[PDB]
Amino acid sequence: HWGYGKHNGPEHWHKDFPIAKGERQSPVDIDTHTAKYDPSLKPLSVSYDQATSLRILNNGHAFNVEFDDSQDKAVLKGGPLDGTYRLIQFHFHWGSLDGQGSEHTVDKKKYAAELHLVHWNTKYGDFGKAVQQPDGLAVLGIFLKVGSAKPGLQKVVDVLDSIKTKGKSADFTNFDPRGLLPESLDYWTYPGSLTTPPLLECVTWIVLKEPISVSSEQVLKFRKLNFNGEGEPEELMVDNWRPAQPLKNRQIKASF
Ligand SMILES: NS(=O)(=O)c1cc([C@@]2(O)NC(=O)c3ccccc32)ccc1Cl
Ligand SMILES: [Hg+2]
Ligand SMILES: [Zn+2]
Repeated sequence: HWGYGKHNGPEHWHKDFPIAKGERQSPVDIDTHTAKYDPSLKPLSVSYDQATSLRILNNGHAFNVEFDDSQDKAVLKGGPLDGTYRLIQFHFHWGSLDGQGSEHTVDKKKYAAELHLVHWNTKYGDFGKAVQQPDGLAVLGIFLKVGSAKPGLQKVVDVLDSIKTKGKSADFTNFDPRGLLPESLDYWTYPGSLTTPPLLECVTWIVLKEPISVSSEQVLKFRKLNFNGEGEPEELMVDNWRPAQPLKNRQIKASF
């Protein structure tokens, strides 16, 4: 099935998922000089105080930190969004080297990694129904650079040992996603898609301008994870990013 290797990677995906060459695919390059400040954007509201994490899962592509979404507890609203979007999970994309790893790029600059916090529109009852809608999802994207350690990431880093291979999960309750955010919520926004198959075009993207910094040894442990399942030959989980896709005269708006 789909992956990131030579034979199952990003430009193989279109065969099972034709929407890969669609009109609103993600990620994209953010050309800072082409992005326009948008006055009609309301303030962005990230409310993660009541967030209820449950478990961490190696799903063979990345690792997901999953949340209880059966009540309004961790919600994104405002900015380009209408209504309320509930946090369901977060995950990262990263590289084999510090000079690559992010999915979005800024004036063609690649960051060492990218975090995705995934939320679904409550008017649709659940995630499965929301991903059938043009405004079903909202993803908050955050860039990672190598420098100083990110304290609020270490609990994730420390548990990666327990989920080294595909299908492994561990209890991961009481994780606070607020410790992953940069200071500024200045962002770019554009309509787009999931960046993994089925690549559904249901996402309002909100990509923060300010990167978070993580330590060399934090990213190194991401790179010790496995794409393979237990008892299989070791395939290091690295370079699990899709490259930038055609903008196709969508407009990228700046909040700033
Ligand atoms: N990379 S991503 O943030 O666009 C994203 C990835 C996923 C996914 O790769 N992570 C999953 O666990 C999953 C399950 C079914 C389909 C797709 C996925 C889900 C939603 C989103 Cl918004
Ligand atoms: Hg959709
Ligand atoms: Zn993602």
